[PDB]
Amino acid sequence: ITSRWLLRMLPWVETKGGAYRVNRRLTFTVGDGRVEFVQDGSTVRVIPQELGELALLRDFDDAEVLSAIADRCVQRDFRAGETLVERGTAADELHLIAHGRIGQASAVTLDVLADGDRFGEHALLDEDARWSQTATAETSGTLLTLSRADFAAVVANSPALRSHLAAFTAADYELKPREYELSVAQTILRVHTRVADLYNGPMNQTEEQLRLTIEALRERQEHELINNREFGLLHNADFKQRIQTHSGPPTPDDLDELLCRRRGTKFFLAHPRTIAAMGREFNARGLYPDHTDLGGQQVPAWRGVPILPCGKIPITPERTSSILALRTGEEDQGVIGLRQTGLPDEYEPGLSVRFMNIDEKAIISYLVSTYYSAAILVPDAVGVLENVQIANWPR
Amino acid sequence: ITSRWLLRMLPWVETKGGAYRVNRRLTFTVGDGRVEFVQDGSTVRVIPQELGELALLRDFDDAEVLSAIADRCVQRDFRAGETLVERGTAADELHLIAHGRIGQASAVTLDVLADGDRFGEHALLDEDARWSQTATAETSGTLLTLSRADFAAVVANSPALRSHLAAFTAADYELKPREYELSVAQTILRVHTRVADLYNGPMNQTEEQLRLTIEALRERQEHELINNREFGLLHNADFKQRIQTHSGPPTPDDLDELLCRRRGTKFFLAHPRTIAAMGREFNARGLYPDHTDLGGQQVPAWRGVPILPCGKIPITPERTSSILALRTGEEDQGVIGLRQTGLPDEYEPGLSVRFMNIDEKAIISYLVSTYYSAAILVPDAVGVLENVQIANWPR
Amino acid sequence: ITSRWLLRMLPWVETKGGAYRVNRRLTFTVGDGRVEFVQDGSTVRVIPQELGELALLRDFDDAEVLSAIADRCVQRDFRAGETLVERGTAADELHLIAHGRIGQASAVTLDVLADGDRFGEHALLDEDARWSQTATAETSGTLLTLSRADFAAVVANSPALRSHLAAFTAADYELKPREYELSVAQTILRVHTRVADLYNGPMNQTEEQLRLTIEALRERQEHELINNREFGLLHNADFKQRIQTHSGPPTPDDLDELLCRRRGTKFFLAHPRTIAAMGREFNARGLYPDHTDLGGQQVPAWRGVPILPCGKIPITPERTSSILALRTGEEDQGVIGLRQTGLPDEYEPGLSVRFMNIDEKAIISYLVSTYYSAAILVPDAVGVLENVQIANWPR
Ligand SMILES: [Ca+2]
Ligand SMILES: [Ca+2]
Ligand SMILES: [Ca+2]
Repeated sequence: ITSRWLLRMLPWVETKGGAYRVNRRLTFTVGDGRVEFVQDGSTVRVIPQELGELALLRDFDDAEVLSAIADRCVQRDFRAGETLVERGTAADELHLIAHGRIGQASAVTLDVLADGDRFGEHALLDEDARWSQTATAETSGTLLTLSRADFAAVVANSPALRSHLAAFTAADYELKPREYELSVAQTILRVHTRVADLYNGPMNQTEEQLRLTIEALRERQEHELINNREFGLLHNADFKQRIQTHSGPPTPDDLDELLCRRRGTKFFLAHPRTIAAMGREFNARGLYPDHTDLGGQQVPAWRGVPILPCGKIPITPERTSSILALRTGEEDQGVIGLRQTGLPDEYEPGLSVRFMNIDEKAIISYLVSTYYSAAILVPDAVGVLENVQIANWPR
Repeated sequence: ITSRWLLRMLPWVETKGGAYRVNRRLTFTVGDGRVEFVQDGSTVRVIPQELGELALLRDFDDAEVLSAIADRCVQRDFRAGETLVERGTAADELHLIAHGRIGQASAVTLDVLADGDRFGEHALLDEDARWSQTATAETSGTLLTLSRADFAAVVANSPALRSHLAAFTAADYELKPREYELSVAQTILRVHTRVADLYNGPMNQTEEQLRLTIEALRERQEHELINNREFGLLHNADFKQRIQTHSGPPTPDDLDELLCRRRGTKFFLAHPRTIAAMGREFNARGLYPDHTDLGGQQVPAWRGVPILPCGKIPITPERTSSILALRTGEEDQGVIGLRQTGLPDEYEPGLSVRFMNIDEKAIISYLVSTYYSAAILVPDAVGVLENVQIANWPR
Repeated sequence: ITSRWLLRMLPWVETKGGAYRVNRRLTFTVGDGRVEFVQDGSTVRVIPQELGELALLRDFDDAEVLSAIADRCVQRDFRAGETLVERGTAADELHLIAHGRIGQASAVTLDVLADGDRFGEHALLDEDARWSQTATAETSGTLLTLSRADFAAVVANSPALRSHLAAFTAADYELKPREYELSVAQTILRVHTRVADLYNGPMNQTEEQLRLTIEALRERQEHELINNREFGLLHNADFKQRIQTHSGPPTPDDLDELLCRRRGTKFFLAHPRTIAAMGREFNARGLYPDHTDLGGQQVPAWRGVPILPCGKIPITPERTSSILALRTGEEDQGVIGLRQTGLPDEYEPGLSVRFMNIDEKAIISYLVSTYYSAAILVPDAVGVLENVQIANWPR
């Protein structure tokens, strides 16, 4: 029953056969100290060529072997404040950081590793390796793990790798298409036969129940478009596009930085609590931003970019939310809504209601279905500002 | 997916109420040493008047008693090489041969009994009777059995029979209509709702699955028309029309004999292996038969009668098949296809596809049904050449 | 300059994007003593489920493990008369026969293994295994090999396989699409500038050279359609459809058998020497087959099926050829010719001639290109009669 801004702002394109294909270019250079990954929503995997940045694997350029080694790592997720390794415990895993920041405290907090960093190199070769620093995850993120035993097995598999390891001991174009499959929001509406036979003259309680069902389906559509793992702007956004606040509250400097990272930003999406926090920051700074009109409707904006409320963005127990800056379009590579119309029996252009059966208890069943998905044409189309403290007040 | 010659050659007539009636005349004369039977597909029963050929029942002409005695016999089937009775074992059954040939070897192979023969007469009267010959079934067939105890019970039932038996101890017209009931080929097609909602623009996978279902139904129709027991040309063919090969391979003399037994033969039906064997025999004899055109299609023929391949004719493990010679028509008494059109919801003139229900798992069910049967107006419309050796090669 | 029957008889269909897709159903049942394979032209691979017919692998039904084991076998080809294994040599390989016949002579010729047979079971488990029979390949064919070491490695990889092996020691539907890529026949025509400037009034020697080039390209097209390994009727034909002659000369019984295996055969393709041998056999048998008219052209035929000469079918040094029986069509699943028209610069509907450059020596270069391929919709569309002795004369 709430306002659905993402549904009415994202353009909808018609897929054929319930599938879509997006061609991805992944530019990456070796030697720069950062490992680049391939991300498919929430599932991530290291680029096989990038894997060569590791010294113990430098100058090895057999595509088969690198691909196998890349395939044998395991993805793990860590929450804020969770301890991953502890000082004193023997080291047996190589950790490649894909997202988040992790502060390492030695026996003296050395520094904080971030996206593209590695720790655990020496643990791979010798069995005497011991963790001398404690890594505490300051921010939630992902991390790839390469076990010593698996790499040893791969070494015992390829003779070329043995010889290269024994000898050492003494812009790249990568095309890989991404396939999007239409997800379904489905439900069963059970209407008693009496309610369909009698209550049908001045208003249809069947039609009113169907409208309520459609509204619930649309709310689920928005919640999935925001929070789903395979597709979904919160999770299926490039790791480089996700920024951290300088101080924690959503100061206007953070909004300027969020607008810096991409061209032609269309709008901001944030929780209403987050919008209140941004307004508090604006009042503290003493500036009054203008409001712009979209569709004959006035809306708060920053630098002319409208800020739209979305209640489906989660609020963490620590009262920290996130802000999304995103451009929409097909001619300009942005975010599109994949949706198939022309269904066999449409109550609405995107909907399909079909009579299922009548039970022995005289209850008619209807199947209400809609098919939807989201596509991001280029990586630099959605930026996310994370860990935004929304419970800060002037003191 | 194979060619269906029987479906496209048999004329189809429309039955009313799903039933058909065929009037049968069964001419039979007494005293000629052969017992005539009434055959309804695979179920056979002795004519009550013919039962009088037995000496111990000669001159008894009470219709009630003869009908009762005829009703109290049991039909049994025997395969090739199976031993039915053994020398030394006491005789307690009267056996009337309805089909097949059985060679009797005494203590010296006496002869071979055939259709209409009887053995076990004396076993009926006295209890001292003992089998002095071993009957080995050279060919598969049927056989009626009259037990001594049942006949004794019938004797103890009718006073007239007692007096006639005590005294002895010191062209007929029979009309009996045959009723044909339409059989059904039915199936359930389960199509997922997603496959019906999305995959429907450039080609319908629902329609393609329906076409595959229809093809499977047609294949089952042919297999039943050939091999079914109630109706079906292989089994519902007159015992006099079934011939045995003189040598075992399908020599052209056998085809001439098969064409001799009936007037206006329409075509031959045989397995493709059988057609290859016939071609081998033709090449061995040195004659090259002509080919005739039906429906603008050239086809091998013998004496101008086309020979059509049918893969539904079974091949026995001994590599022996059968050939069918049959005439089709309604104005000329032959073989007709009973089929009812004008169904409530027809995808095809003979078909009926109806939506059944949608399951809780969002699977749509369709019921695909067709109604069919076969009728043989006169006994001399289908002839069968049996035990045709199809694995014979020149040496 | 010769007659090109295959070019003018095969229907040509237009592919989109230079690629075609054929959906294959591979029905196979386990326990019947024959292993079924998947064939892609000349490359063959064992079905993973069929691999379970081996006792030492019976009841193991892990799809991953079976797929891995199937992937780790090696395909080998053997010619007629070549010895593969010898008596006395230690056994270290499991051999699965995919095509051809191999006679095994023990210390006494035991028998002849054929397609779907296996020999070398016990060699897999123990290292004491020794070949006690000599296998001589009577006919050319293929053979899959499974080494003992590879299977042992797979066992050491999967814990489930170890447990199943330790315990033992104490119709299936498989869909897999086939992709056809258009092959190219290309050439460069070098015409001197003087020949293009002067010899152009009454006849164009440039155009005459182009016609000769086109004829050579068409001859190469036919030779590839017949003899190519990836596609090509001689090699890309089902192993079950390939038959062996009963005696060696192409007797009419062999032609009858070749017509038996498939429905609606369109024509025969054979070398003119093979056609002469068939005519000699016909004269010896004393039968004179009729001739039929296609396209207003009379042609020899057998059972009404025209026999077309093709000089591109190889003749072996032993003077043995092969005969092809094949049906053509798209509505009836047969053999189609994949070809793309509408090229950017067409001299002919299927051709493309493009000016390349003019050399410093004043020689104009032209690029003449054509794109073609062959598709076989169903396995039972091409049958091959092999090892046909064509040098047999009456004596
Ligand atoms: Ca790099
Ligand atoms: Ca009689
Ligand atoms: Ca099998």
